Amino acid sequence: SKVSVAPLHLESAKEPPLNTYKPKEPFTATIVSVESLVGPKAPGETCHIVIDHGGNVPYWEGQSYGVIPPGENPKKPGAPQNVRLYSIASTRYGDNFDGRTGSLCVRRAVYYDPETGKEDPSKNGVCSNFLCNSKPGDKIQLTGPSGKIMLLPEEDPNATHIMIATGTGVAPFRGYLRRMFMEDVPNYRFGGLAWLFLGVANSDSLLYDEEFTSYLKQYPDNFRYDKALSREQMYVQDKIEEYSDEIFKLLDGGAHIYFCGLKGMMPGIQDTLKKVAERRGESWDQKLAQLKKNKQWHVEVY
Ligand SMILES: Cc1cc2nc3c(=O)[nH]c(=O)nc-3n(C[C@H](O)[C@H](O)[C@H](O)COP(=O)(O)OP(=O)(O)OC[C@H]3O[C@@H](n4cnc5c(N)ncnc54)[C@H](O)[C@@H]3O)c2cc1C
Ligand code: NA
Repeated sequence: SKVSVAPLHLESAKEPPLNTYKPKEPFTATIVSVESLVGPKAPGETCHIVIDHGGNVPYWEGQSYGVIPPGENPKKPGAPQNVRLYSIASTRYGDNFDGRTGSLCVRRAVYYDPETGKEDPSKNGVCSNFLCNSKPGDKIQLTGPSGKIMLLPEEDPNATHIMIATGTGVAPFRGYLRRMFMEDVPNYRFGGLAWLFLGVANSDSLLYDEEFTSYLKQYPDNFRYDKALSREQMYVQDKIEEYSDEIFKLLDGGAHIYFCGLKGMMPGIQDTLKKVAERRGESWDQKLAQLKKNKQWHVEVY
């Protein structure tokens, strides 16, 4: 049942690519598809964008692409816009299983007057709206890839990976999980435990839910999946708390734990972890220092 992927030479590099393309000479990639991931009751749109890089901008799971949106830099006359980074949401083979495309999971940044709700196109986020407004055949200026914080540690194919996402923070984990479960990668046969926790606003805001639910049926002994709906139920930290003893035992046994999404997710998580630890009679500060020393703690928030 795993999906054949090509070309297998993408497994041969011993280090991830970094800064293959730079802002002064980006790679001009082409949009394959853009689709909304969310339903009518979601508070805003999050879209899935598939980009054809032609095999010219390969990457490893957990890396980011840069995108240079069109127009002048408003702060620097006659200069290009600054790069915006996006976590790649695909495996290195991409959604067409061919090594030619990568995907992004992009939240539209829209401004609303806090009193009146009135819009202002000069205040929306440039790159996120550029991307979600894109159509097949459109060109995008791609840079990178960049980043190493979120590379998947593969030395132990039986490791445990606890993945904590809010919103678009799911992106690297979609790539991890396809590599672990979906794709036929003969040199990486995952036999550990992957546990995804996802916090979103409501059921219509869920991202890739059918995919993750399918892994529960395909790999019941290797995958777990828990959701938190803040407006319906509940934050992701409340779900960690529900499983606190299991999680703390996995951490003590060597599990990796990952956090990705908007940085506002982290204070509540740190508060919860401190309280859980205290109830167990442990110091969260001591435990976190040990997790960081042991290279178990991975955070990419923005
Ligand atoms: C490592 C990394 C990974 C990331 N991964 C993702 C990802 O997977 N998905 C994702 O969606 N994002 C991700 N981001 C965030 C992304 O890089 C962008 O910051 C985000 O998309 C907003 O960029 P933008 O160009 O749309 O908005 P910008 O044009 O940069 O505007 C920034 C914000 O300012 C607001 N604003 C602009 N004008 C005003 C004004 N006058 N008054 C009030 N508000 C105003 C905009 O509405 C917006 O909210 C990631 C960031 C990092 C660093
Ligand atoms: Na949905």
